[PDB]
Amino acid sequence: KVFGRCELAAAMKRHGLDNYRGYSLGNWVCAAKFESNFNTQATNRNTDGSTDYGILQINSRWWCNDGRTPGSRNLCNIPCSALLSSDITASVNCAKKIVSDGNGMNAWVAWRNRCKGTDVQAWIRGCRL
Ligand SMILES: [Cl-]
Ligand SMILES: [Cl-]
Ligand SMILES: [Cl-]
Ligand SMILES: [Cl-]
Ligand SMILES: [Cl-]
Ligand SMILES: [Cl-]
Ligand SMILES: [Cl-]
Ligand code: NA
Repeated sequence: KVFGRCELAAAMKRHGLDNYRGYSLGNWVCAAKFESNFNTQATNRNTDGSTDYGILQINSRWWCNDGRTPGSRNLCNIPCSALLSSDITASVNCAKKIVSDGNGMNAWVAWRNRCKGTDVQAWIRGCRL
């Protein structure tokens, strides 16, 4: 599924991400835009053989099981395929564990490089939330 901007803002709020760990909804929407372009089915292989999955590009190195990332963990206790669903529940639940891990949203390098410090409220501007 390819979400619209306000459609994703609304879904992230419905699953409790708005202001989760102090990160406003615009931060989450901006991170999704630059990680996946709002596409739930996005996958990208890393140089080290791990893969990033879904709207928030969650990495098999630590968070999900894809069966092909040697020495990896599965800390969200989910198959990485669950992160590709039209329903974002599994991605949100896992993202809440990642952002609690100690470095906040810096875990998402695209958030650090393209969202952190910027006018992230623009991402929810006009949305009926
Ligand atoms: Cl957009
Ligand atoms: Cl915001
Ligand atoms: Cl594996
Ligand atoms: Cl594990
Ligand atoms: Cl699995
Ligand atoms: Cl959803
Ligand atoms: Cl933080
Ligand atoms: Na893994």
